Formats: sequence, structure tokens, C-alpha cells
Amino acid sequence: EGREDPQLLVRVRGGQLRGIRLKAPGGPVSAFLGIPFAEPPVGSRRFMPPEPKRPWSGVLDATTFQNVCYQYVDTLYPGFEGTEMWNPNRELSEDCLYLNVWTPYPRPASPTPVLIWIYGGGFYSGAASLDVYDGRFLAQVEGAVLVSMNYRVGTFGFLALPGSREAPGNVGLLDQRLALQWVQENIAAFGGDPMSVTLFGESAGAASVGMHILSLPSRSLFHRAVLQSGTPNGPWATVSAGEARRRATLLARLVGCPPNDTELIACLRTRPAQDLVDHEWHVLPQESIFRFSFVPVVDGDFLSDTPEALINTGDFQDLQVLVGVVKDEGSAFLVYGVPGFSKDNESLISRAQFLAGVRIGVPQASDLAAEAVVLHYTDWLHPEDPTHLRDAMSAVVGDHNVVCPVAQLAGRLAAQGARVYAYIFEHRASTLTWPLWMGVPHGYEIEFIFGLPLDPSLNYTTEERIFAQRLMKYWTNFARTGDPNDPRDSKSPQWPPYTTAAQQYVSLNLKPLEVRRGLRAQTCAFWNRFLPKLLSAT
Amino acid sequence: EDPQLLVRVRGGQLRGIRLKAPGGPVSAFLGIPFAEPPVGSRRFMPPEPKRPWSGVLDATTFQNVCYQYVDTLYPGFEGTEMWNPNRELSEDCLYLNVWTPYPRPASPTPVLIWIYGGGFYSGAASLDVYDGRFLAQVEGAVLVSMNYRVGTFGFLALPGSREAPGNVGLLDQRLALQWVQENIAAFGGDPMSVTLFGESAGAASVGMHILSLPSRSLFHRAVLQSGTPNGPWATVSAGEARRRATLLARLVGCPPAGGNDTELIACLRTRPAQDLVDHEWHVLPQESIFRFSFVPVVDGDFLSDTPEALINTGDFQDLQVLVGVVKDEGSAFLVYGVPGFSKDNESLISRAQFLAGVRIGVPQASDLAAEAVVLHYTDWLHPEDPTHLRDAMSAVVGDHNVVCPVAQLAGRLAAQGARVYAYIFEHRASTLTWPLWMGVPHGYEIEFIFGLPLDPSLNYTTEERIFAQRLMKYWTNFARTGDPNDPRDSKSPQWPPYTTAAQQYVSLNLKPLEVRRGLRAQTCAFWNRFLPKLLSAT
Ligand SMILES: Nc1ccc2c(c1)c(-c1ccccc1)[n+](CCCCCCc1cnnn1CCNc1c3c(nc4ccccc14)CCCC3)c1cc(N)ccc21
Ligand SMILES: Nc1ccc2c(c1)c(-c1ccccc1)[n+](CCCCCCc1cnnn1CCNc1c3c(nc4ccccc14)CCCC3)c1cc(N)ccc21
Ligand SMILES: *[C@@H]1O[C@H](CO)[C@@H](O)[C@H](O)[C@H]1NC(C)=O
Ligand SMILES: O=S([O-])[O-]
Ligand SMILES: O=S([O-])[O-]
Repeated sequence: EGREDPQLLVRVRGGQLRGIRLKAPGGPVSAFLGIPFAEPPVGSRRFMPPEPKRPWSGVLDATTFQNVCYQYVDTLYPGFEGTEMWNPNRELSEDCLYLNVWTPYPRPASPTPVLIWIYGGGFYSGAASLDVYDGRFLAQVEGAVLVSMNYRVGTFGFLALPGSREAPGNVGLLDQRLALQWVQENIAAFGGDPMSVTLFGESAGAASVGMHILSLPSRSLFHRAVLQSGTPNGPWATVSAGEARRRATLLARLVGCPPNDTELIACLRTRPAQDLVDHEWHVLPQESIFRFSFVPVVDGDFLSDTPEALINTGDFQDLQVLVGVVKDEGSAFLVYGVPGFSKDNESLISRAQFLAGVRIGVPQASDLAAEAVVLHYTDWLHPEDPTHLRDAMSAVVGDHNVVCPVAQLAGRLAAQGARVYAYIFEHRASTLTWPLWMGVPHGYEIEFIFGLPLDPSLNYTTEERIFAQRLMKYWTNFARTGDPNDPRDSKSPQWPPYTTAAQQYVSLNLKPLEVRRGLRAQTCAFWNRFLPKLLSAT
Repeated sequence: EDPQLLVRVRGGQLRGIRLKAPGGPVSAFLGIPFAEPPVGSRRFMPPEPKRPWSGVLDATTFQNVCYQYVDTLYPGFEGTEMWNPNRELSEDCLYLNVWTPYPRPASPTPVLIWIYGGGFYSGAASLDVYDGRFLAQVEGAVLVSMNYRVGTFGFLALPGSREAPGNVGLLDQRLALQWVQENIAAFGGDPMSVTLFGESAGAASVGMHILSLPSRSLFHRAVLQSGTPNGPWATVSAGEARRRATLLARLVGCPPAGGNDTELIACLRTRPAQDLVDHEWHVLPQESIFRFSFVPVVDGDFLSDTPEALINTGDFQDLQVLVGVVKDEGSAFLVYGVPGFSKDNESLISRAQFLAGVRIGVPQASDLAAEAVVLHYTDWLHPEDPTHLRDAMSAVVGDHNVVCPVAQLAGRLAAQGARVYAYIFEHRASTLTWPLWMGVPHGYEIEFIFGLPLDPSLNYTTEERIFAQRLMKYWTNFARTGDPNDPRDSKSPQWPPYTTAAQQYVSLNLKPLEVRRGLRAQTCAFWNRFLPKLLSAT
């Protein structure tokens, strides 16, 4: 420091940081990007829990996003924006444990509500540095302090040989918890209130938020939670200890590490990062969609039991949760290897192709369970209609994997004392490059919650700008108070809590809030009450 | 003596009576013997043709009702007693009734043949709601109805035996049909244009004449109202008939070299009728509803295979069929043994009471299967609501027993070249004495089709008189041409044929025809395609 902007120099437990003054449309914000919160989990630390970052000397430059955690880079549609906007935007490296902070400029005098973001990507991909997770707009417009962290994904984050000490599993979640601890100790330097931290995240991020709710050591690290299109309960977010062992062992075998656990993990540790990525997909038990190879494991430690069990028996009185879904959770998953589906045509499939899709979509399902699915989704007035079948296949994937789990989550939490608010997101970005048939796909509310439309250079409609402001007010009003509603406002339709009695939730679209009752009530009875029993008995 | 009232049929001369209809006189020939009384050693045997008689046979009154159980659920109550025997009970009961216009029709008239229901254990052609004069007078039709043996006498079978081959009640019907072919021309009727029509068990009987080759040259068109030959109640197997027969024999003291078929039937024949009727309801294998002890048997004779198999493989190309259901097929059955239901209160039920009702409603169901019915029929927005649960219990019984068997029948006949018209009857008689919650119960379209609202002394509303005139036209139009539509009248809308593609059918109520699509399609897919896979797999 001599000629430096005094609002950009800030000390934290690890040492001095230099941030950057960023332009948001309404004014400047402060970003501190690439703050390390753990010892780089490289070398002999691969697969291991993270250690807190050792203090540095001098002023650490925090003006740019740091490395993205090793993963599989999507090459489904090369050059296509629809897939590439999710692809890593920094170098890949095992040295990736860094977090980012956006605060108002100047930093606010009194403590500000803190929002912590946890990216999705199936526990195999993602980065806090993507354009759509840009904390600058929430920071500038809502006066909020926003934090996002990188956490280890794929094998690096979730390969477990359970009961082992050198590869215990859930270390991706432990990175996330370590970043939360960082926020407790340090966020006050940035003008954040560590007594008011809301976690929010989408897809696997949502699943992660829910896992912090269900893991006791995480509970004292945040006060409120938002789960966007993901849950800890459900078919894809966790695996049994047994299944994780099988997957770990198979992967080892594939990369030239034949199986004693010490020997095996030692040998995995000598493998180049790329070789692990190059093989992670080969360990899934069936051809399937919306399943990921290395995900949180039920270890009897981070997760003391299956999320299904923990949500059925938990006391959640102290807890406030906002949850919800987009209109077409399944559609995007179809183009990742369901025969018949593509972004470049209308994806009008046949009945054969539907039955085939369903086996892949519900891989754990017997023949009889698969017929049940098909019979339930068939339109019996037009059982051959290619359009309806295309949409059914999307709804099967969406409902089984997201909507109905969210429904179950909302039900159990609300019965057991939580204040729950629920939504369905129904607006298709005017700028989406995915075809019309895909509707509102998995992930596409995020850019609205973050306020991207306010950036005039992004070509959102004026209507979309206003809509984004609303959503930003809902989310942050929820962070601030535990209620997405506005204290001053006065019809303005109110957003009612979700209860078991009334099952109210709101539609989020360009029109003002409409209250609806029953989140796919009948169809979710199928997945949550019936289907299990078609595996319980046969 | 009135020349109009004197007819010479094959077995001798008859004297009918001139009856009074609101719009003019009709000739009626009531109580014509069509078979040797099936008594003594003829009990359980095929009927024999009636021997010729001398002089002029008095045919001016209804003859005896076939021997049957008399309802005492609600003694003195019109709603039940209107179905009870209105003439003396006797095993001597094989008589038929003919109504014609007065004067005798000048040129050959379409002939309608009625077959009552009563679950194959009750019924009589003499009931007021089967009064054939209105159709005779107004539409210029020749309307015939026969008595046939019911309960043990009509359907007790020891398959493979000469003495009790089963299905004799159907043979009774067949003989009545043969009688119409040989004799109806003398009445002005046209034997080359005979339309069978019937309701409930009567409809199933009609169905069985469609499905049995010898019956096929005795009529040209068919109308099945609220009943089908396929389904869970209309037939039993040779093994199951034997079982019930053998159990009945045992219950009435039979038996104390032959043997053990001839022996057993011999002893049964020695028993007073009331002894057989005393013990008929004790042969059923479970607590159930809409199951009857003695029903047509799959014998490989009358029925060459199961109706379900027969309808699957039949060629139905020169066949016209009118089928339908009432709005509330199941409601009436609930007051007959289903705990929680009664005509004297609104019958609001608990969920537990709903589950218990399902086990009785679907006697063959396994735990899982019954659970599926329950979970399918629940309203997940108000799953505890007593009105819905009561209505759902009603719907389960109607759908399982009538509506979905109809849908299936309609579908197969149309698929296989038959020409099918379908309806749902939704108007509740203003004169009705069953409570409102029962809606339009099983049986209560009949009074309208027969034109009773034309009798001003019966206190039907003007609207109902007009409604009855329309239905009388639909039915007799259908009898005349195989098409219920008014062939010379324009403006409609038209009753289109039922087809497997478009699944079109109409509602009959006070409003003009409305064309709907899919006869309870999703729900019948549950009943016709899924549940069967849940019986014979787990
Ligand atoms: N050429 C093929 C053929 C078959 C399969 C392929 C590739 C891939 C694939 C592998 C590496 C990189 C990308 C895809 N996967 C792996 C999993 C694919 C999951 C796709 C969606 C998703 C879910 N969470 N993360 N992602 C990856 C893409 N990131 C997105 C994300 C989100 N939304 C969207 C919406 C549209 C497109 C992408 C996208 C929101 C949350 C975060 C990431 C499959 C998985 C299977 N179980 C079966 C087939 C295939
Ligand atoms: N006290 C108990 C307790 C348990 C059971 C009882 C009686 C009876 C019963 C038998 C003879 C007479 C009266 C009742 N049934 C026999 C099944 C009878 C079904 C009654 C409804 C019906 C339907 N179609 N015919 N009927 C019989 C009477 N005639 C009717 C007719 C019609 N509609 C109706 C509508 C309401 C009342 C009666 C009725 C239409 C067609 C022809 C006859 C049961 C059958 C079971 N599977 C289980 C329990 C019970
Ligand atoms: C869409 O394209 C894919 C491959 O490009 C193909 O498999 C599919 O059949 C196509 N659908 C239609 C309706 O042409
Ligand atoms: O590129 S957008 O369509 O995700
Ligand atoms: O049976 S009575 O209500 O017409």
C-alpha cells in the first residue's frame, strides 16, 4: 500500500488480502476472489479431509477467480453456448480450494446478512467462478454479502473406501463445511453478520445444502437454507457404503490399481488426475440418466443415516427453508444419451423409445415397476402421440429425480416444525439457446436469482429485468428475515408457507405471484408412496 | 271377444288383454309358457320346449316369479322393494311376455327382447320398471321379456355331469329367443330384426349370447346396460362352480355306488326350494361385494372359453352394440355389507374404513394390490376427507365391476369390427328414495328407457317425460337400424360410434347430447392393465 484503494485492503485469519472494485450496473462493488480456505489437497492429501489454510505473509492478491477443481469437461455439443456456459472457466487443478466474497462498496457500517452459494454439477463438475454465479448484483442491489466456494468433485471429492482412514468419503462436503467455518470466523472483516448466514444452492448444490441441514456439525454454521431443484433425499444424491466401496474398487481396477485399503488408495494417489476423470463414468451399475459415479456416501459419520431416515425422524422447529423447482427439470438430461433425443430437432419419440427411456431413467426399477411408470405416464387418449411421449419422458426424469423428492422434503420438514416456502419457476429466459421443447431446463432460474438480467449488455427483456429484481428481493428478504415476503408491501400477493394441510406454493413467472395447491400431488404419491413398495415386496 | 287379442302361436291359441297407455291402447300377452315347468327331476336340467295346449290359453296376467332370495335389508322401503318379486314365487316360472301396438302392426316391426338383472340370483320380468307398453305404444315396437331361472336353480353346476351341466338360466333365455324366432311374426314382430337388451346381470347375459355361437342366429343387435360378460363377477370357472355346488350340497345334508355326482344332484333335487335359497349366500369364498354365489360357468359348452378370452379372439364384424353405464354404479352395493354405509345418513367414512372396504370390494386383492387401489383413488390434497373417501369407495366398486369392464368390452368389440355406441347415464330420477350421496345408482336408467315418465300419475317432471322420449328414440332407433341417431331429423349433435382411437361416447342427461372422449381412461388402464399384473406376479 501507498496509492491503493483503502476499501480493498482487508485482513482475515490467514493474512492480508487485496480485493478488486467491480462495476455493477447500479454502482461499484468489492470482490475478493481466490481466497484460499484450505491447504491444497494435492499429493498425499488426495481423497483426504481438508486441513485449514496455513497463514501466509504479505498481501495475498485476491483480484481474480482461482483454479477450478479437477473435472470432466462437457463435450456433448462443441462450441454450443447451452453446454459451455456450465463448463469450467479457469484452469483445472487439484489445487482448487478457494472461495470468493462480494460486498457492497463501500463496505456497510452495520453487519449484513450473508448468502453462501454452493454450485451444482452432479457432484462431478462445477465452479463458483461461472458467470451465472456472479455475486456482484446481489451485493450492489440488495446490499448483501455473498460468498461462494469451490469444493472437490468427482473422485477427488467423493471416492470412498468407507471405514478407511485415508479415503473416508464426503470430503467434498467437508470442503464446503470448512468454507462455512471460514465464513464464521472471517466474514465480519467484510462487514457480514456471521449470525445471519443463509446457504443456497441448486441441483447437487441444493443436495449439499440439505446435507448440511442433516449433519449436526454443520448446523451451528448457518441459520437458514434454500434448496433449488435438489435434495439430499432421492435416488441420485447419495450411495450406500457398500455401493461406494464397489465403485471405488472398480475404478481402482480400471486405472491399473488392483486391490487392504491402504495399498489401494496409495496406488490411486499415484495416478494422474486426468486418468481418474477419464474413467469415473465407467463405474455406474446400469445404463442410466441422472446418476453420478461419486456422490455423498451414507458413512455413519457425516451422514449418520440415509437422508430418507433423517428427514423422517428429525426435529426441525428452529429451521427456515425455501425450496422449489423449475418447470422442466428432466428435459436437459434426455440429450445426454437417451436414444431419440437431441437439441437440434423436436425429439418426437415413439412408444418403444419411451419404454426404453424409462428403463434408463429408472435404472433401479424391475420390469413391473417400469410398466407401472409407463402406465402412469401414458396419455390413454393418445397413447402413441410422439409429442406427448417426448414430454412424458421428460416428466418421468424430472419427477423421479427432483420434483417428487422436493415434495417429500417439503412435506417432512413442514410436518416436523420447519417454516417452509415452496415455488415452481416457470419463466424461460428470452436468451436460451436450448430448443423450445425443453421448456425451462434444470439450472435456468439461477441466472435470474443472481440478477444477470440487470446487466444491459446481456440482452434480457426489460420485463425480465423487473422479474429478476423481484426474485432477488424474495431470496434476500428470506435471508434477512426468514420470510420471502415484503414487510412494507401490501397486496402484492403474499407467499404463504407450505403446510401439510394446504400444500401451498407459488408460481414464479412474469405475472405476479399465483398461489397453487399440491405440488404434483397425485403423481408424487406414485413415486413416494407406491414405487418404493414395488421394490419393498417385489 | 277381440280379434286383436286372439293370437295363434305354434303350441296353440292365446288371449291377451288390452292395456292403457297415456297415448293409446296396446295389446299385451302376459305369462305365455315357453318351456315345460322345470320342476321335480327337471331341476338343474336344460329347459324343454312347452307342450301344445288345447283351447284358448289365458295370457292376461304375469305368471310366477322364478324362485329367489327376497331382499329384507330395508323392509317397507321402496328403493329396495321395487326390485323384489311382485308375483308369487315358484320353480314353475318359465313364461314370457309380449307387448304389441293395438291394432296389430301392419308390417313387420323391430323386436326388443328384455333380460332383467338381479345378479343371477333375483329378478322378474313382471316388475313395473320393465313395463313394455310405453315402448310398444309410442315407438310402435314389439317388446318381449322372459323369465329365466336364477340362483341355484338357474346356475348351480356340477360341470361335466349330465344332471347339472350349469348355465341353464342362459338356456332358458335362449329358448325364449328361439320362441321369438318361431312365433313373433304372429304378433306383427319381425324375427329378422331382434335386439337383445338388458341391464346388470341382464347385460352380462346379452353378452353371453354374443359370445355363444348357438345364440347368434337368434338376434341381430345387442344392448348391454351397466353389465358385461367379462369382468370379476359374471362368470366362474368349472373348478369354482363344482366347489360351491359341492359345498351347498353339504350344507343342506347331501349326501348322507353311483356316484358322487348323480348321487349328489339326486339328493339336491329332493330338497324344498327354500332350503336351497336359505344357504346360497354361504358358498362365497370371501367377504365381498358384487359377487354372487351362482352365476354362469365357463363350461367349454355354452361358453367355449373365458369371456375375456372369447372377446379377445372373436370376429365381430356384422355386429352392432350399444353399451353404457350410470354415473354411480357402485353406491347401491355399499349399503349391502360394507361397514360405515347406510341410506339413512350421509355415510361419511374414515380412511381405515376405506381400506377395509377395498379388501371387501376387491376380494381377490393382495396387500400390495389393495394398497395400489387405495393409493390410486386417494385425493392427495384432502386425503382425510370423509366425503371423498365415501365417493372413492363407491367409485372403486363401480369401476372395478362395471365401468372398466364396459370400457374393455367396448374397446375389444370396436377393435374387432363391431360397431359400438357408448353412453354414460347421469340424470338422477326426481322420484328417487335413496339418499343424494348415492347419485344415480345401479339400475336407475331403466325406468327412463322404458318410458315410465310418460305416465303422468307417476309424478315425474315434464323435463323427465321429454328426456324419456329421447331415450326411447335412441334405443328403438338403434333397434331399427343399428344406429341410435335420428335418421330423418337433422341438427343433433350426433352420437358418434365408439372406437379404440377416439374413444367417443355421450352423456345422457336433461341437457342435449355432449360428446366426451375416453371412458374413464386413466382409471380403467389401472384396472384393466396394471392390477392384473399385480395379481399374477406378486
Ligand atoms: N456424450 C455423452 C453421452 C451420454 C452421457 C454423457 C455424455 C455424460 C457427460 C459426461 C461428461 C460431461 C458431460 C456429460 N454423462 C454425464 C452426466 C451428464 C449430466 C448432464 C446435466 C448435468 C447435471 N449436473 N451437471 N450436469 C452437467 C452439465 N451442467 C449443467 C448443470 C445444470 N444445468 C444444465 C442444463 C443443461 C446442460 C447442462 C447443465 C445445473 C446445475 C449445474 C450444472 C452421462 C451420464 C449418464 N448417467 C448417462 C449418459 C451420459
Ligand atoms: N344383509 C346383507 C349383508 C351382506 C350381503 C347381503 C345382505 C347380500 C344380499 C343378498 C340378497 C338380498 C339382499 C342382500 N348380498 C347379495 C348381493 C346383492 C346386491 C344388492 C344390489 C343389487 C344390484 N342389482 N341387483 N341387486 C339386488 C336387489 N335388486 C337391485 C337391482 C338393481 N339395482 C339395485 C339397486 C339398489 C338395491 C337393489 C338393486 C338393478 C338390477 C337388478 C336388480 C351380498 C353380496 C356379497 N358379495 C357380500 C355381502 C352381501
Ligand atoms: C433427432 O436427431 C437424432 C440424432 O441427430 C435422431 O436420433 C432422432 O431420431 C431425431 N428425431 C427426429 C424426430 O427426427
Ligand atoms: O446458453 S444458454 O442457453 O444456457
Ligand atoms: O327406488 S325408488 O327410489 O324409485
